[PDB]
Amino acid sequence: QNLKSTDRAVQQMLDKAKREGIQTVWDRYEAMKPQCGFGETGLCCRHCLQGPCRINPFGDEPKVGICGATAEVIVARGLDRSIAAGAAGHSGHAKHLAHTLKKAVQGKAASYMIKDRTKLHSIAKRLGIPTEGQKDEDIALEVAKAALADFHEKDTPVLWVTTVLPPSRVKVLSAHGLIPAGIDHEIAEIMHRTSMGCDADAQNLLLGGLRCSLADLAGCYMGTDLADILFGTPAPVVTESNLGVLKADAVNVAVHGHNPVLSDIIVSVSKEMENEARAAGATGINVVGICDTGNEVLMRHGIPACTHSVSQEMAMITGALDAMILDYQCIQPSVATIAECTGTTVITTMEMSKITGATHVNFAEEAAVENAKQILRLAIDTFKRRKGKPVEIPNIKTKVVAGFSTEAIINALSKLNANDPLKPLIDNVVNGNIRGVCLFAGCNNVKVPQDQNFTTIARKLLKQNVLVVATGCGAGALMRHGFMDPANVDELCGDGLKAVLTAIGEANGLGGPLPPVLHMGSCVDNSRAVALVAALANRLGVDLDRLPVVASAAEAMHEKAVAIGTWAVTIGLPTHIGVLPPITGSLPVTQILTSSVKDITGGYFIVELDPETAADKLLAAINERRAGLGLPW
Amino acid sequence: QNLKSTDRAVQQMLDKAKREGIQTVWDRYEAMKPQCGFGETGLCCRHCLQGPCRINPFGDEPKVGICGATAEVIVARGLDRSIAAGAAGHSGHAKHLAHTLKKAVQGKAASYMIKDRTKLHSIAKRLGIPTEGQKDEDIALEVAKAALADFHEKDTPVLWVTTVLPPSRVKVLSAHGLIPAGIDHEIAEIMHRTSMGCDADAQNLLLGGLRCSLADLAGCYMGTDLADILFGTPAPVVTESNLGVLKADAVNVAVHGHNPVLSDIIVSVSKEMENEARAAGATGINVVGICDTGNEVLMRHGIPACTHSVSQEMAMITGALDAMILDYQCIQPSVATIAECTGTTVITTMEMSKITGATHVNFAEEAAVENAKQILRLAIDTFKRRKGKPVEIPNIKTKVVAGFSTEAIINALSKLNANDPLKPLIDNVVNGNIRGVCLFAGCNNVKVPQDQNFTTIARKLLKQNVLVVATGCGAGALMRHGFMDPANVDELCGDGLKAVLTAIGEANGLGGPLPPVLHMGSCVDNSRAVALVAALANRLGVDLDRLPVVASAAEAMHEKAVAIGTWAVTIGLPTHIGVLPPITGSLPVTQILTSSVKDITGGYFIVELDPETAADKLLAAINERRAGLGLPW
Ligand code: SF4
Ligand code: SF4
Ligand code: SF4
Ligand code: SF4
Ligand code: FES
Ligand code: FES
Repeated sequence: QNLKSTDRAVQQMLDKAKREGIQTVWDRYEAMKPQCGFGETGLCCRHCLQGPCRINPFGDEPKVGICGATAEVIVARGLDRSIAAGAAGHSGHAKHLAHTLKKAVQGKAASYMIKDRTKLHSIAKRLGIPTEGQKDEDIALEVAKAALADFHEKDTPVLWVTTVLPPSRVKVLSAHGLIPAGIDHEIAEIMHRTSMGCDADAQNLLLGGLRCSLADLAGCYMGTDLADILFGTPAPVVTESNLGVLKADAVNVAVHGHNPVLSDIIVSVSKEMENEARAAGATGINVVGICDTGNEVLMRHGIPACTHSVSQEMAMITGALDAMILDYQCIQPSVATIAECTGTTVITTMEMSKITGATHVNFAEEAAVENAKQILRLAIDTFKRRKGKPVEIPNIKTKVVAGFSTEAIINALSKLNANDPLKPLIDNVVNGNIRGVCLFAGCNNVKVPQDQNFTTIARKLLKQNVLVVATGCGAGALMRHGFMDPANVDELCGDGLKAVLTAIGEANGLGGPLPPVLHMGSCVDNSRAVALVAALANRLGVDLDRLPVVASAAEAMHEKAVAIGTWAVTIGLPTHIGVLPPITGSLPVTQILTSSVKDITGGYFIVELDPETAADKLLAAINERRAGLGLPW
Repeated sequence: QNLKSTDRAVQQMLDKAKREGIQTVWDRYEAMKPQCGFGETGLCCRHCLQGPCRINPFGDEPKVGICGATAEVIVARGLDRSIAAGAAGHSGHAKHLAHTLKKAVQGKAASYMIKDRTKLHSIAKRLGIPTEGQKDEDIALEVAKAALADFHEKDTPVLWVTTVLPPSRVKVLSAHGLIPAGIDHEIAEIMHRTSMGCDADAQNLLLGGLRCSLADLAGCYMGTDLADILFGTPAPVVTESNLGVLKADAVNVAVHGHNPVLSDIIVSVSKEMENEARAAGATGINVVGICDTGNEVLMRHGIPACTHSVSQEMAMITGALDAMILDYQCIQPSVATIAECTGTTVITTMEMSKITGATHVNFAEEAAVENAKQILRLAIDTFKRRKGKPVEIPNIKTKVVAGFSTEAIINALSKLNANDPLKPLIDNVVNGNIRGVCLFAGCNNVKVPQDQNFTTIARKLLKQNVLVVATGCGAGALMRHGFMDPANVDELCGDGLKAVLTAIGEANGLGGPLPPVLHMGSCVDNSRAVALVAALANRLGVDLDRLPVVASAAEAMHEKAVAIGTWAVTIGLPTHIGVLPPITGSLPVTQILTSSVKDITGGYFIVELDPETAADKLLAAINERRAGLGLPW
């Protein structure tokens, strides 16, 4: 089982699933091997009904698509569509929060409100919305309207790109025609240009892809901004992770998916219904997180994280998961089938994200609290049905310190320098105590033993004094293996990094260091890392492609992860991906994405499936940036 | 060669290509066989990097996607993305015309103007834009702004859906949640809901697809509306089609793609540069059409149609094609390679549609006439380079009567009844002289001997007194085989249909009948057929699903054709498709699309690859509608 997952709680549940004859994601993977090499290399096209077309990576015919589409066109078009689909997911998330804020401040959804006025005003100021002498609800209405306006063409470009990056970077991107005109506009234009008989030049196609990836960045940043207004900007928090946070005697309710509009209300209402759960025989309601909705409520409320990503079915296999409340994205639809075996009540809530065999509850912002109670009562009913059923919850959990929004990091740093809080970080980059910064992002992937790349790479970087930040299931992987427990600083961190984490931690009244890895939140909260990196660039007077900052999507899976990787490259970062994207069938496209794009944006992809090799390559990328600044390394 | 194309001019050029060693679309098809059956059935998914996933149509594992996606989810998600891509192509076309009109009336593009004020005012009235006492340029500005507004969410739904269908049909669609909220909004929501871990219920997925297909309908109707304002509403016209319209002694310039913003200016400017072409040794400039841009200038200017779709390379093989001026969509990228062999100058003009090895000319509305001259001079230069080269132009062409916009058809009918012009058509439906109406639409497809399904099906329907209208490459197929020549009415038409075409033709001062098939224009001009059918419904007091009207995408290829077929079903029409769409891997999805959707929208797909069988099925569908109205059949 350790070839499937390095998580020991997951290994225990894989044995239980095998005993009980419950098919898992890993079983369905094994049943799929060997996978189609045309698809794995990207040399397959189904963009019209003359297909499917494929191209042999090597050898004889077929060499070209039926319409004349070359390998480099086919690969570029497929990649572009994956970027657009990722952008659409982050677009939809942000759009649904923008409508939630608009409803809140127009008096249409009283369960929602402006919880962070400070953030609201700073966003309004960044966008040029006047605040002085205005009511909050009117400022927020203007912010929500500006968010919705970024989805379409208007007299300005996408402001959640142009107002969040340094002017020098916007200038570079503008010179190459890469600034998005509208978020959904770019998604549609990708789908158009990649349809049959349209764009057929790899470089032109890929520039469109870079531009659409910035539409994805805008959706991420908009999503974080609006979620923080509505639900609070995260601050440091301490909780736990892994399956051991389930409690046999409680109603265990997992929030799963991505959008907190739903999950954040569940958290509040669950506290109300504690007595009603005790009436049913439970100790209370135990809300736990799966995937990124779980990260959202972990970051804001300290809700413990149950599991992530590839191992999500394992929470159910314990027998103790009474409900799984879903919104959208990264939900294995197998959960609806597995629930028949495990007793779990799987509940969908979004009109455009239903699963055959799952109970659907039509959530509406206008009735959020009512819907939450309907949902939690189904969960209580399910708990009662397992009175006296044995469960097997692995007694495995880790301590997780998290909540490191960029505002939190700046505040923590300000304890070392009150009016120049970035300077202490830059000082230690310059003197070598911090070699650089690495953002771990993205998913787990059944092709990679779960968490293996994240932890292998992270260990090597931390020993080399790299400051490591993480989001999404990269944060999930690191938290479930102790990387967010400050007790592990001595073991994991080089001396210089330990010194820095210790100084900051002690200066914030903690008696101990910051954790080895800083949890910056969900996948949309990769935007928080952008905010931090752009602020560092501005403080140093350079563009992002001169900073010793890298990213690693070490076990990427979702189209969203491809979009995030592509905009990391586009804003100037060396960007590792630890799974093969479907590009290796075209050497010209691979060359553009791993080399020549350097001369456009300064970033570049690092495709490397061996994690020890990937870490050496990330260190070389960091150290090249150090040398470019004239620093020792 | 007659197994590849039933067009004798195409057969002649296939022999020339074979002699000269020039690879064609049919050669690349043969090199691709046998094609992947997982893709052909729709049982392949590449929506995340855990894939590719495939499902055996029958037999043993794999039975399910790695994430748990069933066959019916995989098939529905792939179909939805094809609909969204089609919508994006028609979206982009309409959007680029909306920007062209806005620029024209804001004084920014003087080569463009309001050519049809009548149409402008009728559109403004349909949309509720006030006209009385307003300047045309201000009315048009409001129309252009309303067009752009339909791409995003606002306080109204998509008006180019809700104002173009009868209220009863809008009510049916609204009750099922199928009215689009915004064109690019729906495209993005499709890409979101079909991404990994989101929508996983076939019925829910397919309802999203129906809704996105209405976004496509809106793009089509908007495109026709704006093109008519800018370039004139078509009226009856007589010209010719097939390769014989090329002239060895002229500068032969093909306009190819879809958007007339470009091609319509080429047509005007080409007339200016006649003397400049004679200076170079030519008789003049001979503009000819390929694909739908060719239909646009055929319908409005009588520009002869050279070829269509699958056979586009053959125009080049003659050796006489001096230039091919491209915008976007349905352009085989092979043309850029073939030009090295044939001497043709292939010119791209749109930023998002480039082809490696083709000359790019950055067309801008603001400089349209300048760009046109730059482009036509490259063509003249190319003509000079083939002084004394032998060419082989097949001496094959047909006479084409076309220009049957819905306004034209109504006007023609008004010669038989001035204040009730639809009544004479309905009278002859009722008395049986017209059995019903069939719209042929869509592409050719290399899998089907070119034109074979269109002509086989059309012959059977015409003998059964069906009124046949056609658009796109369905019109192209029928025109190249004589179906738009009134000389062929006696041979092709049943007695009742002949009587009706003759009465209308003679009453319009023609001495002869209308042609056997009425050419209603380009693929976006399928919207014209909707206008006609909706007017018939309104005049009869019934919804479209009670009318004896059917559609046939008899040789479908492009994602746009899938979108058109799906919205034909959604507005209530029995809709034949003569190529296999990638649905047969899921019986539940096939059952929904060919049967149970009847109970939602009243329309349904008819999947039938045998054209004689398809014609019998279309006749049965028509006759069922007749019986439902209590008519004999
Ligand atoms: S777009 Fe070209 S390569 Fe793709 S399926 Fe169609 S013919 Fe084949
Ligand atoms: S990291 Fe990937 S699997 Fe995890 S929640 Fe984000 S997109 Fe989904
Ligand atoms: S979305 Fe599911 S079925 Fe599709 S490639 Fe990913 S794991 Fe396979
Ligand atoms: S009918 Fe098809 S091939 Fe022809 S121009 Fe329209 S979408 Fe293209
Ligand atoms: S041939 Fe396998 S992914 Fe298309
Ligand atoms: S396995 Fe051939 S289309 Fe994917």
